[PDB]
Amino acid sequence: EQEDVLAKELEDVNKWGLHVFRIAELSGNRPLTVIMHTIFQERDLLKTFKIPVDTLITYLMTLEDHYHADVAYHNNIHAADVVQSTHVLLSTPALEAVFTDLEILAAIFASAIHDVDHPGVSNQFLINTNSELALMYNDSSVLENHHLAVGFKLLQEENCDIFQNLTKKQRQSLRKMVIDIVLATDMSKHMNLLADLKTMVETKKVTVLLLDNYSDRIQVLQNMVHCADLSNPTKPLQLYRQWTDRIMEEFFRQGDRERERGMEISPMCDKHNASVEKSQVGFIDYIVHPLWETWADLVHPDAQDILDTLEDNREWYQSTIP
Ligand SMILES: CCn1nc(-c2ccccc2)c(C(C)=O)c(Nc2ccc(C(=O)O)cc2)c1=O
Ligand SMILES: [Mg+2]
Ligand SMILES: [Zn+2]
Repeated sequence: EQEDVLAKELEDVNKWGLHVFRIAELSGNRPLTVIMHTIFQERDLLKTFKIPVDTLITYLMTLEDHYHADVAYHNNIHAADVVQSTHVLLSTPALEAVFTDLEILAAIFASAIHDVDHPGVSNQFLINTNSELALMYNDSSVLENHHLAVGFKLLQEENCDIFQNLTKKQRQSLRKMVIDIVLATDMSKHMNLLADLKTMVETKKVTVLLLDNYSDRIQVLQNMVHCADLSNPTKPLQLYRQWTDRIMEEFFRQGDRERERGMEISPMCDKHNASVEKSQVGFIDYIVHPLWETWADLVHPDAQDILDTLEDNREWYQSTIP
């Protein structure tokens, strides 16, 4: 009877503001797994890419296992969330039939792994602490590079290769795409990504959106997953505040070590100069709203509803200030 109620909630997989935490619990902490499975089913991807179902579950389960249950934000639930968000984003009327099946798969898949094996501290933290990871990747997109490496390496476990029936050309192309996307989730590439998104809205054409070259398509996709990645101030409030509590719990833990090692405690990593609300408003006025406002223009007027809520949410966090 608890698979019934989970089935009931999964009917919302096409809606923005899906109850993803309820889904987490109602599935035995298998949100990324059930949610990926429902999306592939809904989009017919198993049939299109001849992915055996046995193979699909194994893989998602192993992937999901490689999210850390003990980091509050960058876990399987967040992974589940971005995935589902990108999926809805994919479906916006203004993108109808712009993207191939294989382009679609990359964006969903990449969303699925974009933070796999995240340790719960930031790139900058890992660079500062001369960490084993940061030494590996020469201080450059340290974590993103990592999530990709892990996401790809898992395909190699017994009965995990969900790409086995793609052609060689298909595999090359999807590998590149997934790499180009996950790497674009590095928060220091934000300003440049967005500036590029702004030129594209500046010189866009319609028919529905028109793009005739890899580099225009991959950009849109990268920004789409960036949006999904940075999509939680745009969900209904009860959801977004839980996400805040969480990332904040993760940061405070970082700064407990940042203050412990004795570096200068990051900005907004100090549980004693917590300005949580002030920091969402700022995060929205300078990062999230500029971003979404822009995406909403590319797909005018499909994202209108998402942008409204965003502004209801901000106007709420502000109400909590003085
Ligand atoms: C709950 C919503 N929220 N809030 C903040 C936010 C928090 C405090 C101050 C300023 C911003 C952040 C941040 C810090 O950027 C969110 N997401 C992130 C995305 C990417 C990275 C990254 O290291 O690559 C980190 C976090 C976020 O989801
Ligand atoms: Mg990330
Ligand atoms: Zn993320």
